[PDB]
Amino acid sequence: IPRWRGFNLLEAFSIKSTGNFKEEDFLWMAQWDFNFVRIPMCHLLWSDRGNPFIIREDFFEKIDRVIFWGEKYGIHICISLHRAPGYSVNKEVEEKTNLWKDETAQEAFIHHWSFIARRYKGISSTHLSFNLINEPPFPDPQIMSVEDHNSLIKRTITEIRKIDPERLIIIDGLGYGNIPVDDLTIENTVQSCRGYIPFSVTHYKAEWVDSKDFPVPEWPNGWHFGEYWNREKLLEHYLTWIKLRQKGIEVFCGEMGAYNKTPHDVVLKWLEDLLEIFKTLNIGFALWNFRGPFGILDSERKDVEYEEWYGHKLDRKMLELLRKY
Repeated sequence: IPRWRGFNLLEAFSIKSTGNFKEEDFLWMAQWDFNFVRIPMCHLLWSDRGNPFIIREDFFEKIDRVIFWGEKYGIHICISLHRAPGYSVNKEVEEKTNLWKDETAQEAFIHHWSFIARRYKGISSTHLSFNLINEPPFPDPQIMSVEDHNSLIKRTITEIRKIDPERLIIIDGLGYGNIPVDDLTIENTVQSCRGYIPFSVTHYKAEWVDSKDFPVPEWPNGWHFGEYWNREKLLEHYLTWIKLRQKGIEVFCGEMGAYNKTPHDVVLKWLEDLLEIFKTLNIGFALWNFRGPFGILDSERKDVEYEEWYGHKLDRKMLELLRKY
């Protein structure tokens, strides 16, 4: 199958999301030759904080439409749990339980994946894959050991595959999607890495991370938690990732990009280096937004001369960069 190139769509991402995805997103990205979307979902949109086994199945009509649009536009759909019982990197709501340790949270997690597996059974893996959980933390036995992660992921896959043996599963790396998971030699899986290194470029002035002391963005030699990064250091990083292929595991970058307070020249210089490594290493990518601050449209950068695109504002230079690679 061809390398995945595309975007994340965020209409089911937050407790305040409506689940109303835009068919125009699919039409536009198809016309620009992209072939992939990831859909990070918040389980509280169809569940309950008190009872994690609740599923309001009508919500999934919204996701059905997305999967329908994928087939129609030639866009692979990867549906993801951005929040699940006991886990989210999103701080908008605090999980009272810890998925990585809590037996009940884990049963609820599998219960949700089982419902989804049953709903979409018989949609081929060419059209639809499952990304079980977004961005698990760094291992720390106090929260999540490597073995807590691996046992849960294996159990979950086992259940999904009892329902749908051929279902392709995407597994995020540890350390928020940055560390390859070495003991998950499971057939028909992809591990998902990240394209946010270095944070002084991609997350400069980001409100939801502790960014106050980040240095001014620069590339090369951008700063990431005390270390300086260049093209060479990126290359070595992703070269480590693709060793997973020696184990028969594919690799893909499920989120990438830079926020909208970094100067446009720094973003494009960094992005091109990254994209060039990806193309060279045959690593698929997904930009964190299509429309939005990390995206090519309506990104609200104060230093971009936007192009009019059907009433939206298009960053043509960033778009053309993506289409080149």
